[PDB]
Amino acid sequence: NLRSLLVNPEGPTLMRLNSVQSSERPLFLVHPIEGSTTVFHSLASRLSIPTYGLQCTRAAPLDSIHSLAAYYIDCIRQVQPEGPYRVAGYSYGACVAFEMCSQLQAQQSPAPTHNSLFLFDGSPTYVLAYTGSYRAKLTPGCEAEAETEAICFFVQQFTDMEHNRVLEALLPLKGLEERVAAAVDLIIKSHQGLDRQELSFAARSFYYKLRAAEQYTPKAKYHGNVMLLRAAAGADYNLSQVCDGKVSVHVIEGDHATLLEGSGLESIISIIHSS
Ligand SMILES: *[P@@](=O)(CCCCC/C=C\C/C=C\C/C=C\CCCCC)OC
Repeated sequence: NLRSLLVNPEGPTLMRLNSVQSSERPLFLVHPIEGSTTVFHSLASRLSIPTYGLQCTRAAPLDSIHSLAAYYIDCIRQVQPEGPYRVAGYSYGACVAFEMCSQLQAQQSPAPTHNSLFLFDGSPTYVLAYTGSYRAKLTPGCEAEAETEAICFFVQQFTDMEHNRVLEALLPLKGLEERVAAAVDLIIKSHQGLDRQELSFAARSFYYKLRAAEQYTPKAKYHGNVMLLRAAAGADYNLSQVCDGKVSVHVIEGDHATLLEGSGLESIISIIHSS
C-alpha cells in the first residue's frame, strides 16, 4: 500500500504504537528506509511492553547517521529521560539503532551500561551493499547521476513505469529539486489522490537517507550486546567488525520484508519477551 511508503512531513517523530500502560521501560522501534512505522504495527499490537516508533519527518537532520541518531535520542528522552534503553531497528533503521546505542554507550560512560539493542535484518554495512550495486551503474564522481538513479528508483516504487524513460527524464535536469518535482508529477499522474508534499518530501529525503547511510561508519566499536534477528554480508551482517561485545544471531522465517509478520513475527515476539 503506497501510503505506507509515505510519512506526514509535519507528523511527530516519536509515536506511541500500542496502548500498554505499565512501569516497564518502553521498546523504541526505528523505521526502515521509507521512514514510516507502518511495518511495526503487527509487532507493536502483540508486545506486552509499551512500544513506540520513530518515523523520519521534515524535522530529522539527515546530514549523517550520527546526527539522525542524536535527534532520535533527544526524542526518546521526552518520554524516558534516563536509561537503560531498549532500541530496535529494521533494515535501514538497524544502522540508526546501532548508532543510537553507540551514542548512549559513549554518553553514560564510564559507568557500566545496560542498553538492549535488537537489529531486525540490518547492520552498519547492510544498506551499503544495496547502494554499491547501483553505484556500479554510474560515472564516478557524477552527483547528477546518483541523484537520477535514486529518484528513478523512487518513481519505480510508486508507479509501473519503465526504467529508462524515467532515468532519461531526470538525468539532464538542473538539480535535485527539479528531479524531485518531475518525479512527483509522474507519480501523481498514476496516483492522483496521493499528497504532493508527502511525495516531494519522501523523494528528497530518500536521496539524503541513502547518502547518509553510504557515508556512515561507527565512530568506535560497540561494547554492549547485540541481538541480530535476520532473514556477502555473512552470518552476522559484518557485526563482529564493529562490535566487541556479544553478538547473538537468530535466523527468522520470511524474506527481508515478511519477517515482521506471520511466522517470523512469532519468533521475534518470543525473543523480545525472553531476552
Ligand atoms: P530496508 O530499510 C532497505 C535498506 C536498503 C535500501 C536501499 C535500497 C535500494 C537503493 C536504491 C537506489 C539507490 C540508487 C542510487 C545509488 C547511489 C546512492 C545514492 C546516495 O527495507 C525497507
